[PDB]
Amino acid sequence: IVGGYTCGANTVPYQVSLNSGYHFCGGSLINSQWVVSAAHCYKSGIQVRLGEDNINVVEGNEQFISASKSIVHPSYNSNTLNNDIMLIKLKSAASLNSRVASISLPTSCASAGTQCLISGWGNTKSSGTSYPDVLKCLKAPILSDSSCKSAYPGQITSNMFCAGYLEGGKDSCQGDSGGPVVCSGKLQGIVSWGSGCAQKNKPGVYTKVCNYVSWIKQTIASN
Ligand SMILES: NC(=[NH2+])c1ccc2nc(C(=O)c3nc4ccc(C(N)=[NH2+])cc4[nH]3)[nH]c2c1
Ligand SMILES: [Ca+2]
Ligand SMILES: [Mg+2]
Ligand SMILES: [Zn+2]
Repeated sequence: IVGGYTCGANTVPYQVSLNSGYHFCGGSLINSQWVVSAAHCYKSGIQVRLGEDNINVVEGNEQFISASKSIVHPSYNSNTLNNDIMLIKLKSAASLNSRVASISLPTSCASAGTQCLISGWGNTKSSGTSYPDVLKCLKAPILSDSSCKSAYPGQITSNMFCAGYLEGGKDSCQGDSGGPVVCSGKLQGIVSWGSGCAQKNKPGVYTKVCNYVSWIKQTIASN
């Protein structure tokens, strides 16, 4: 997250860190047994870490649970990143408490202008590399699809939306991938891609979760 602030320990209780010997992507807990992340974060051998703040220090509120199954969207296209979403089932249900909680799926899509909260442990430098150990947060609004499409001609589909600032300075980045974009208490996006991080007229692009609620519900109830 570039140009953001330290969230505060466990102030984003649905944020998950996906680990394969190191943190490589974020995710969101949707219920005690399931996590939604991005399909471009797919890997075999994932351990989900809940209740994290510093990912290098066991501070006492963590739960490390291995994934039993991953399901990448049936129509995910790794070249265009269209339908960039994946579900991960936990081997054991997590214990929900103040520090570990799930986030609600949306009942409708959000409007351009809505302010959201994006979080993660990804890179914090636009022109450089600095990976933080504690969770960073960023408040950013959903942008109009026209400013999104003018920034990425022929690359945006109906399953994507842009959020951020066109002036640059604030954006999600590598390492934030798969993490949450929450607006009005609902998970509306998943960190997916962008051009570099925090560059002018290159906002971040997010998977439009309101388009996959039926697929999510149907898939977790049958697995
Ligand atoms: N398993 C891997 N090797 C891997 C995993 C995630 C990656 N992600 C990128 C990436 O290139 C990438 N992930 C991004 C997320 C947000 C933004 C943004 N500017 N908002 C830009 C991003 N670029 N390469 C990746 C490689
Ligand atoms: Ca920790
Ligand atoms: Mg994240
Ligand atoms: Zn990524």
